[PDB]
Amino acid sequence: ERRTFGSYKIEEITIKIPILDDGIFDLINYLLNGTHFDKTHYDYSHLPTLERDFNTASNYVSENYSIIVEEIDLNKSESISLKSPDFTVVLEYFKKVRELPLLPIMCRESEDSISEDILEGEGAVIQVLKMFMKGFLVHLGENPNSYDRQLTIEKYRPLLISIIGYEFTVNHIYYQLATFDNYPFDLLRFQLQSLIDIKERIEKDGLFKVITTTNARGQYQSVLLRGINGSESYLNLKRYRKFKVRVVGNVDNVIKNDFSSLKLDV
Amino acid sequence: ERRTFGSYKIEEITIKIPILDDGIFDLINYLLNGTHFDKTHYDYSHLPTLERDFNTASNYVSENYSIIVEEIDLNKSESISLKSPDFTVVLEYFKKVRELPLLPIMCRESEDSISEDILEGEGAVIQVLKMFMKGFLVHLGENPNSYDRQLTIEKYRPLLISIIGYEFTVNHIYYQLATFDNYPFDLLRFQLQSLIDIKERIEKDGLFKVITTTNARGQYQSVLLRGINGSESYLNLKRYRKFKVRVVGNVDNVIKNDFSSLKLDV
Amino acid sequence: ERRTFGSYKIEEITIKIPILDDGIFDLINYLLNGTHFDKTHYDYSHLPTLERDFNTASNYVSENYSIIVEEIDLNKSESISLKSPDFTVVLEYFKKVRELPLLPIMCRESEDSISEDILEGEGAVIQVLKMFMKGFLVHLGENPNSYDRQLTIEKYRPLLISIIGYEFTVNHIYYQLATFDNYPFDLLRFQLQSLIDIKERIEKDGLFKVITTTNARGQYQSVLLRGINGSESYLNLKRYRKFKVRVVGNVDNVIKNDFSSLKLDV
Amino acid sequence: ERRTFGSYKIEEITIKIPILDDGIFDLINYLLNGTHFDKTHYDYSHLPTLERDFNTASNYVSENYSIIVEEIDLNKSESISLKSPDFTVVLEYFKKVRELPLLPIMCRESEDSISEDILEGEGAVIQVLKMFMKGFLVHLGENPNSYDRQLTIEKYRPLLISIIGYEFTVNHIYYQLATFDNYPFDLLRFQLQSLIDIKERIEKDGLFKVITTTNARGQYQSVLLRGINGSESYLNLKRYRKFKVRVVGNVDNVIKNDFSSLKLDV
Repeated sequence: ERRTFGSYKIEEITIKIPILDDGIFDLINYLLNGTHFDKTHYDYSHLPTLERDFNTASNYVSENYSIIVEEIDLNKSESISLKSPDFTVVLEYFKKVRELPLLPIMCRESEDSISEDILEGEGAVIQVLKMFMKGFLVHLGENPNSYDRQLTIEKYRPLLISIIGYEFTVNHIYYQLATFDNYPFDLLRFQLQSLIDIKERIEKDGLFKVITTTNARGQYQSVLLRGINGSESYLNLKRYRKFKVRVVGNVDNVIKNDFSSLKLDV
Repeated sequence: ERRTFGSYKIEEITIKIPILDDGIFDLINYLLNGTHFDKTHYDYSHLPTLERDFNTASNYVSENYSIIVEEIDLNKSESISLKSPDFTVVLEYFKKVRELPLLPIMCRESEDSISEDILEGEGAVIQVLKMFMKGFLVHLGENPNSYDRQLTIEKYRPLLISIIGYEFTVNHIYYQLATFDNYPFDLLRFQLQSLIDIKERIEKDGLFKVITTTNARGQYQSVLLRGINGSESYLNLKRYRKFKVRVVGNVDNVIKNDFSSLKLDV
Repeated sequence: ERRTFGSYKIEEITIKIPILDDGIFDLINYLLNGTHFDKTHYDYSHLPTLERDFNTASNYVSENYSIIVEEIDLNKSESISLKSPDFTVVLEYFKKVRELPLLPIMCRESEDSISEDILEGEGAVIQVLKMFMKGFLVHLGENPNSYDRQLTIEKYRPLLISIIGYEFTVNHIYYQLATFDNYPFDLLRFQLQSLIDIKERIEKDGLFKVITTTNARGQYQSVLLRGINGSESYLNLKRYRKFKVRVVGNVDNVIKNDFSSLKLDV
Repeated sequence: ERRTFGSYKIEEITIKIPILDDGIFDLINYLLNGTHFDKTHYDYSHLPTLERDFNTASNYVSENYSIIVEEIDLNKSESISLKSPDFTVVLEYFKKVRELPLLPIMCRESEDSISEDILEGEGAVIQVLKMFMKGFLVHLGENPNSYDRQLTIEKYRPLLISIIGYEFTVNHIYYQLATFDNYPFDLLRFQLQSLIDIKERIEKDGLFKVITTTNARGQYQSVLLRGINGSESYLNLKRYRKFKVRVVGNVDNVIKNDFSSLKLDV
């Protein structure tokens, strides 16, 4: 049941709306367990250390997830969610509700205080997700679709955000890619090339803005990304699911048969 | 937009029930206009005179349909329907309701009184539909499906009925095929072979029974086919439709592009 | 209130749909108590040791059921259910929810470690159910019905599965019988004979497949039987009930009377 | 599709209420057409001239019905209804509403003015219906039912009324039978014998009463029968229908087969 890495899938519904399969839910869940690429749902020549870095990040995410797995009840669905710009995962577990900030880059006054092995773990993680996005876009170019003009990249925004955030906290392409989550596929397929210009000054002084609302019952902090267009965007949650693939097998071994052989009457 | 002759198609719906595309509605409609196989929605080596007999029958059905087309109003949907055993088509036309018995074989006391050219027209028609069913079943054998165990032949019953009716009014396979409209596909795919045994006596004395109910508002005649199992079946209407294929085109000319070529950052 | 062994019954409902009576719910319940054939709801000449093996299996199932009966509360309906391929029963009990795997054949690394008396108990059980199915099919042949073309064998699939599973873990007929749970009655009545052909190679390497879905809240294992058609099928639950027969007695002793005897006026 | 004369049938419905089939709707409809007993839905030794008188009455009713059939439109369901004590039938006919008093005995000041052939026609009719009721009751005695205690004779009241009306206008049994339309079947089956006593005086002075209500929009006449109990009853309409028997045939010719003959594995 393998599939190419960085993939997407397209599903039909009608009473003919299409929907996208992410390639995200599975990646997160695999990273939870430290599963290695060999025993994964996933021809990667131009992907150096794809399994190598992949498994390193799998391991790193595995212990990090275990860090909060310890407190979890045995008894206490799965609706994983992500938040920009520290790129935090969100989980729940019921009887029959926590988070973990995988890549906190908002504020880190421990540049040398944080050990270098941990730093390498994050660097592997970000490399994995970045070239993951690269594979996703090359896959986009590979096999187009009727519905290429029907949906947008909007899912993948925060990952690009984390990309450029690290880049500045160590580009134009990934930046402007993030700039328009509403941007459509076949568009990129046509004009991926010249998307280059703000030039220096709106990002020399912080890539993003932070504003907190004193809602008198809490302090709703919020991040406002800044785009090459010279604009801003609210960062927002996007809870995920994963479609429950049904249990159908395959015709694979069915014995096809001839009919002229049978003495059909005429 | 060609397709193989005698074809079927499989469509998914969910809130994953499959549905069948007949290869019947289109055939009837084509036969209405006398359209020739060249300009039809349809690799036919083992199908002798397929286009030849096909177009002969197209012509014959075209005039026959015109016989009642004349009375039709300009102004006065399409929900074509069929009745066994004289294999009659049923039409309607509204402002914004008739029939024609294509192959009346119940009673014909004009064996030589009916002209031989008309007889040849019907013989071409029945040959066309018979080898049509042959193509349908060979197509069944060709490409199986997950859903081969989910539906039955029930649509095609009356055609087989007409087949054997002509045969007797000039076999075991087509007969027993008709005998169980509820019969499933992949079943036939497995045990098409030995379906041979009633032996002579229930069909020497008429293949079918006729019973009329004096409903005091009419005389509902009805035909009761007799099957190799030694049983009977009510013959019933089955109104047809045809799914309205949407207007989507194709990725056909889309320019796929490379990505390692673009100076992606890493 | 006796009935023939391996029986079935047919019931009408309308606002004229028929329904089947299994001969399964009762068999299971009888086997629960170790009840002997004499004091059962059940002319068995061709059924050697029918009561003998029947009562042996009744005893074996009785202790096996008692094995989990012990934990049951006094206070804590009946909706018995079965699962292939280890052929497990499923029970519940409420105040006003367990199982037992009668014939676990999926994995048994105790071929000589399991005592021979237990093995004989299972062998008696499987013999009982197998010739039970034999009686069911001979009964099918005996008295046909209007509705023989209206339903399928689908209920009895897992039992046949267990049959062939034991056979391989010690045939074509019972195998192919299982292969199409959707297979219709009067069909079998006609073509029971030649249903023989995969030939060796798809079953030399395991009769079935096992696939588990890591649903992130559990590990849904599932079994995928392989059929002579060269295909697969999901194994599925089928919860049972039993119709509550009403309390009507009989005209049995009613005194029929003459009327010409009474001095009717004319 | 024959059945015994004067018959009844019992049908089940549940969400196990039984319903009765009359043997009345059919009799009326047959009498409408003058159909003869040979070509009717109907072992009559104790029924002298059953077909003879039956066909005489069939003829008489046929012309009488034709008397009003003449005015009927071609275009202008069937819900035949009956009224005591002149025992009048009630019909309707729509595009997609009359009556006829078969046996007017309320007032006839033409005792010799009415021709004797017409009189013989009515006498045949009344004999037919009377011994019809006789057959119905002997059939009741013949085959009892679980539901014999669930319904009453109420349908057949007016016919008995006409019987005794003629008798007086030329008994105890048929009289008292009519007296309690609510009377139950198996009751009669037990105590048919001694139902004999008003003695002369309430019927010497008219068997019935007539009362008309001047409803200021019409004159609703009504008849009030008098019973051996010394009581009265309103005479009332009872519109009829007839259940639409479905089109199912028969297993009649099905080939039952052996199973020990087939080389079943064990």
